[PDB]
Amino acid sequence: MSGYGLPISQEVAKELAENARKIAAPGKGILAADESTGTIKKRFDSIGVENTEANRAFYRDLLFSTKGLGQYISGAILFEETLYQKSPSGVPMVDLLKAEGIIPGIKVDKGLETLPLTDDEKATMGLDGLSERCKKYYEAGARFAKWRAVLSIDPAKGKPTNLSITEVAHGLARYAAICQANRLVPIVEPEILTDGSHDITVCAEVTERVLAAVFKALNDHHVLLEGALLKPNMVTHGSDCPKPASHEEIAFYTVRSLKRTVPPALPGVMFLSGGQSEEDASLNLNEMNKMGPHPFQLSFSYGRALQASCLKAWKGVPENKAKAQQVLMERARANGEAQLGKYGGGAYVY
Amino acid sequence: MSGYGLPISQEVAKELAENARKIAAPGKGILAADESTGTIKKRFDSIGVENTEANRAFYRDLLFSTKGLGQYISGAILFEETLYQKSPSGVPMVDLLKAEGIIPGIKVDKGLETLPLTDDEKATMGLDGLSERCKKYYEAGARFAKWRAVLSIDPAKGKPTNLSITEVAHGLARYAAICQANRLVPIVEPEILTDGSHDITVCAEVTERVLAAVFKALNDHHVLLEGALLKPNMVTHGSDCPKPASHEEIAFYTVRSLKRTVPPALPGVMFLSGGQSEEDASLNLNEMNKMGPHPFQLSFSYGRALQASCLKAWKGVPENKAKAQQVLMERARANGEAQLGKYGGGAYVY
Amino acid sequence: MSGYGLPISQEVAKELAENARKIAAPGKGILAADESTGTIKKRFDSIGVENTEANRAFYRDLLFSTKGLGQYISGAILFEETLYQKSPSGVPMVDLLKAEGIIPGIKVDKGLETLPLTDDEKATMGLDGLSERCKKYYEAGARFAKWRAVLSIDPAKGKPTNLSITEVAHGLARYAAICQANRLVPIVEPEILTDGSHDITVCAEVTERVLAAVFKALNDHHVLLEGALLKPNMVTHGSDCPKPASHEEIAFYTVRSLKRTVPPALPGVMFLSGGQSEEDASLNLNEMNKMGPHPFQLSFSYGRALQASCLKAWKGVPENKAKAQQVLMERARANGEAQLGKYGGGAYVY
Amino acid sequence: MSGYGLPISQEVAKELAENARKIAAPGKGILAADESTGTIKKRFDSIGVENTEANRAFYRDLLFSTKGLGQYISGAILFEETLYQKSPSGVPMVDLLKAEGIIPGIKVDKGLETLPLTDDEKATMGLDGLSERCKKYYEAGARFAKWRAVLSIDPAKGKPTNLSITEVAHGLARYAAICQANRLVPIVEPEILTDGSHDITVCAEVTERVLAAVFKALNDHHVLLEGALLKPNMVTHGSDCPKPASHEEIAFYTVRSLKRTVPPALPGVMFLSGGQSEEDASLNLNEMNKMGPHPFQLSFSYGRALQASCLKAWKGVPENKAKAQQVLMERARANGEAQLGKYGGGAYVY
Repeated sequence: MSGYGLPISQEVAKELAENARKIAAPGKGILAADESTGTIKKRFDSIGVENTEANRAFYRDLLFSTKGLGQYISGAILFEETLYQKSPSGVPMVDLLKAEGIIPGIKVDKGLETLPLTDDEKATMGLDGLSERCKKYYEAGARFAKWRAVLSIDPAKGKPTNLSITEVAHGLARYAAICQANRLVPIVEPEILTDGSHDITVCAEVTERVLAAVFKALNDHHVLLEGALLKPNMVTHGSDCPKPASHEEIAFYTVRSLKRTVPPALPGVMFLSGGQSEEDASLNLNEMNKMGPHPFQLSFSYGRALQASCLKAWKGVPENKAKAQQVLMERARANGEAQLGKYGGGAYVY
Repeated sequence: MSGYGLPISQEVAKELAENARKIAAPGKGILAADESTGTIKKRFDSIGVENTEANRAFYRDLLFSTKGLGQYISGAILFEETLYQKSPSGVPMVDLLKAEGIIPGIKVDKGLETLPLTDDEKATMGLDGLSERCKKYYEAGARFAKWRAVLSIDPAKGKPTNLSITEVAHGLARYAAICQANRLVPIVEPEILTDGSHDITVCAEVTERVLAAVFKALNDHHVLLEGALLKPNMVTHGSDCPKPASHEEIAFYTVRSLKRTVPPALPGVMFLSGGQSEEDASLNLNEMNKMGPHPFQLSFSYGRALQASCLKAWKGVPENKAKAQQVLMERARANGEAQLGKYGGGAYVY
Repeated sequence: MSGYGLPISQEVAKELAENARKIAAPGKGILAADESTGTIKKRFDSIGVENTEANRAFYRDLLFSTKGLGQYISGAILFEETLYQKSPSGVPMVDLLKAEGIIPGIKVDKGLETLPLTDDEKATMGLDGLSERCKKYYEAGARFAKWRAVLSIDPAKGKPTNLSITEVAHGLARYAAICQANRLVPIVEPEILTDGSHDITVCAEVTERVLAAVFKALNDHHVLLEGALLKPNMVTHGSDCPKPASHEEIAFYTVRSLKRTVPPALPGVMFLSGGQSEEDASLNLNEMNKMGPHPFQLSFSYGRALQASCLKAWKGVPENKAKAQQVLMERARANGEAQLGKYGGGAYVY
Repeated sequence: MSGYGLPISQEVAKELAENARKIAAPGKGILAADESTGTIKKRFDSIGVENTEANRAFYRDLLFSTKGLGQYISGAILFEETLYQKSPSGVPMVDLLKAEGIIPGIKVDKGLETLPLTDDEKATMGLDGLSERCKKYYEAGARFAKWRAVLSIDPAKGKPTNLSITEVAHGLARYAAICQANRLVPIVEPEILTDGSHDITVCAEVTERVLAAVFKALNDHHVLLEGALLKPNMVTHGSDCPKPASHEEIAFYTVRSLKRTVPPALPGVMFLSGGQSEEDASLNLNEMNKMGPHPFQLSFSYGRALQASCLKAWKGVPENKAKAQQVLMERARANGEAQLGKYGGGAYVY
C-alpha cells in the first residue's frame, strides 16, 4: 500500500538473515569483548592492570587467539579500537577471529545521557553519523552491531517511566533499521538493570512491558526480525535481594517473558549476564534449554560471565596467558553446552 | 511494581489456558456456527430456505448431532439464540455438543457501526453489559467467546486508516480482558477483508501492521496470551484479482505474517475462511502445516468452508439430513487432516 | 489526503459551534441536574426525602421553573428520565427550560465499570446504541450531551495508570465524535477525583498528562473542537488534606494546566465542582476570571455547588419551594458573576 | 507523583519564558540568517557570488550592522560559523546584534537523513553532543536555538507516513528538552513542504495532524511551552498549483490549524516563509493579524522573505551595501507592521 515501508532489498535481507542464524548457531554464542576504554579500566582495575593500549591489545589477542574458541563462539563484539587494532605480534584482531570462523561485530552506540527532567533515566546516543559508521565497519569486516540501552526498576519512583521506555524503544528501532540498511545484523539490547530489592515477578512485569514496546517500535520502523537478534536481561530478583532466585525460577520467568512478547521470526535471544557469576550465567541458560525446544534460539552474549576468571587468571602477567586461555575455553564450553541444555555444572505461573 | 496490572487469578488463568489448548488441539479445529439472524438468512437464501426459528433449530441440530464430529471439531461457536435453544427433538444444543466432547463457545459482539468521519470504516460494538453477559454464558456452558472486527484494504483511500486500526485493537483488547475476567477464552478476530484488487504482498503488509497493533493492545490491557486464541484472515490476493495466489504462496505469506507479529505464548491461530472455497480453505491450511512444526497451532475456525456443501446437500429438505451430515464430516476430516499437514486433496521472501 | 477524516458537514458543524458558544456564553454557565436514580438518592438521603418519581419531578420542576434562571444558566444537563418527564403541574421539563431560553442537555454515558486487572480503575460504558440514542434525544430537544469518565490519583499505586488514561481518552473521543455526527455538542468530562492527600502540584501534573492524552485522542477521532466543551476538575489539593489551597493557588494552577494542554479553538471550559462548597466553587471560578481575558471561556457546570443549599432549603417540604428557588437564584447569580470575575463574595510557578 | 517529570528549575524556567516573550515581542520577529555553507551557496549562486568565508562575513555584517534593525527584529538565527565570526572590520557578529538589542540564536540540528525503507522521508539528526553544544553556544551569547524537521505531502504515496511524523515529533521533543536544560529557548520547526499540487485544505489537514503529534510529544518529554516557540509552515496550496490561495484563505486556514492544535501557554508562533515571495509573506502575516487578538503572538522567522531583495540589491558588490541595508529595513518594517496587522502593502470553514 501507499504509506507502508518500501520493500527491503532481497539480497540485503538474505545476507542479514543468514548471518543472524550463523550468530545464533546451536551450541554457540557471543563473546562480548566490546568494553570501551572506561569500562575496560574497571575490568582491569579489579586485577590491578594499567589500562594502556598495549595491555588492551595483549588481552584482546589473548581472547581471540584462543585455539578452538570457534567451537563455542559464533561472534565477538568489538570496541572500535579493537576492530582496527593489531595484536602484539602484528596480526589484525579481525584476522584472529576469521581464523577461528568467528564473526566480528561492532558496538556502535555512543553511550548514555540523562533524559532531561527524569531521575537520571538514560537515553542512548549515537544515531548521528551511524549510517556512515556502519558502512566503514562493514568494510573493516564487521557483520553485526550492538547498541545498549539501559532501564532501571524503582517502584517508589515509577521507574522505568513512560519516557524512558519510549526513548529506549525509539533509539533501538532507529539503530536497528540503519544497521540493516548497511548490511549489519543489529543486536537489540534493552538492558533492565538489576539495581534494587524488587522481586523476580516485578522484573518479569517490567521486562514484558519493555519488550512489548521495543518490538512494536521495531515493527513501526520496518526492522526485519529475521535479520536481527535480541540481547535482553534474564528475569531475576534485584541485586539487593539477599536470596538469589533459583535457576529453575529464573529460567521459567525468563522464557515466559520472552514467549509473551517476542515474535518467533526473530532467530535468536542472546542473553546478557548483567553481573551474574560465571556459574550462574551458565546454569541459568542451561535450565532454559532444558525447557526446549523453543521458537527461537536461547543463547548467550556474555562479557563478564565469559571473562571474569580469565582476567583473574591472567593478572596482567604475560606468563599466565595459556592458563587464561584455558579458563576462557572452560567457560565457552560450559555456555555452549548450556545452549543445548547439556551443561553438567562446574567448579506454570501465570 | 505500582502501576502495573494486578496478578491474574492463578485458578482462572489455569482454566483459560487449559481450555485454550483444548480448543487448539492437534488434528482439530472450530466449527463457526454463530451466524446471526441476518447472516444465516443470507446463507439460507442461497439455498432457498425460509429463515424461521424451526429451520434454524433443525439445521443447527443437523450440524451438532453429527455422530463422530468431535474427532475433528474441538469447539463450536454459537449465536446466543442457539446457546439457549433445543433441537426439534427437544435436546438442548449444548447437550449435543457435550455428547461429542465439543466445547461450546459464544459470539459476544453486537456487530459493526461506522466510525464517524471515516469512509465507512467499522467499529465493533458490544462492550456494554459484556461482563454480565459473559457470566450468564459461562453458566449456560460456554467456555470461549468470539468478537469480530473488520478492516478494509483500499490504497487509494488509505484504508485501513490509523483510526480504524486503533479502534479495532482497543475493542478487541477490552473484550479479551473482560472475557478472561469471566473465565471465557477470547477468540480475537481482526478480519482484514479480501475486498479489492490488491496483491498478496499488500495483504501481508496490512496484516502485519494490524496484528502488531492488536498484540501491543492485548499487552497494554493485561490479556493473558496463554488463555487466548487468534482468528485472523489468511494472507491472500484481493477477491477482485483474476488469479488466486497459489496455496504455496498463501501459506508462505500467512505463516510469515504470523511469525513476524504473534508472540509464541499464544496457543493457537484458528483461521477464518473469509469467502474461500471449501477445498481452498483445506489446501491452504494443509500447506501451512507442511511447513511445521510451528510455535503455535495453526488450525481452522471455519463457517462457510465447513458448511457450504452441507447447506447445498440439505436444501432445506429434511430427508437430505444424513447426506448433509456426511458432507459435513467429509469437510471436518479434511480440515482436521490439514491441521496435521496430512490432507491429500479432495473432489524465502523478506 | 487519502487516509484522513472525511470533511464534517458544514451545516452540522455550524450548528454545533453556534450551540457550543451559546452554552459558553459570557456571564452564564451550566446547571448539572443529571443525577441518576442512585445518585439523586444520595442527594435526597442527605435531607431525608424519599427518592420517588413524584419527588424527583417536584424537585426538577422547582429547579427549572425558577423565574429568571436563564439570566445566569445557559444550559441544563438532564438525566434521561427528566428529559421525558412532566412537572407535577403537567408541563414538560424541556418546555420549562425553553421558556427561560435554557438549552436542554442529556447525560448519555451508562456509568462506570472496573477495568480488568486494575486496582478498581474505571472505564465509562455507553457507546453501544449511543448514536441511536443521540438521534432520539435531539428529537426530544437536547442540543448537548455529557459523558463522565473518572480517574484517581494514588502515587503509591501508580494511579492513574497508563491503561486508565488510555481508556478514558478513547471512550471520550468515541463519544464526542458520535455526538457530533448526531448534532449534539459533546461535553468531555475527564474528572480527576480529589480522593487522597496529594498536593495541588500533583493534581496539576496529573491533570496536564490526562488532558494532553484526551485532546490528542479527540484529534485522532476527528472531533470538532469548535463544537465541543470541556468539563474538567479544577486543580486542587486532595480532599484528605487538612489545608485547602488558597483560591489564588487553585486559580493559578487550574488556568496553567488548561493553557498548557487545551487548544484555543475549544470555546468553553465548564468546571465541575467535585465536592467543593458552594462558596469555594464560586470564589475559585471568580479568581480565574480575574486573570482574564482568556483564550476560551472559563465557566461552570455545577451540580452540588448550585443545589446544595437549595436542597437544604427545600427539605422535601413543598411549602419551602419559593425559598429554595431564591437560594438557587443566589448561587446562579454568584457563579454568573464569577464567570465575569465580578463576584464579591457571599455568606508564576513553572 | 512518582513517574512524572521532575520539576524544572524555577530560575531556568523564568529565563526561558522571559526570553521567549522577548523574541515574540509585539511588532517584531526573527531574521533567519542561519543558512549552512551549502544553503548559502544556493542563495549566493542565484546572484553569482563566490561562497567564500570573506563573502559570508561581509554579507552577515551587512545584515546585522543595519542601523535601526532592532526596531523590527527581536532575534537573529545564526549558523555556527557566524556565531564565532568577526565582521570584515573586526567586530564579532554577536556584538553587532547586541548593539541593536537583537537576541542571538543558533541553529543546532545536523541536517537531514533518509529514514530507512521510506520513500526518502527525512529524520533530523543532531542529538549527539547537543547538550554540550548548547552549553558552549549559551556561553558565546546564544539565547535560543532552532532545529528544522521536514515533512512532505504526497497523497498517492501516503506521505507524510506515520513513521515520518513519529520521528519528526520525537526529534523535536528531545531537542527542545535538551535546549531548555541548557537555558536556550527552543524554536520547534516542523516544516511541511509545499512540494506538490495538493489543495490548501489538504495542507490544513496534514498540518493539524503533524502539530497534534508534535505537541503531544513535547508534553511527553516535559518541554516547557512557556519557554518555547513554534516555527511552522503557513497553510497554503502546494507549490505546483497554478493558483496561489488568497491571502484571506491562507490566513484563515493557518490560524484555524494553530488554534485547533497549539496550547495557548506557548508565547509565539513565528512562521517560516517557505518559498513565498517577500510581499506574500508580509501580506499573509498581516491578514492573520487583522483577525486578532490571538492567544499567542503570530509573527515571522523569515530567511528568504527578509533577504531576497537584499541579496539582489547587494549583487556581491560592496558599493551596493547601503542600498542593500535599506531594502532589508523596508522588509523588516513591512513584517513588523504585519505582526500588528497594520501593513499597508508594498511594491468560517469547519
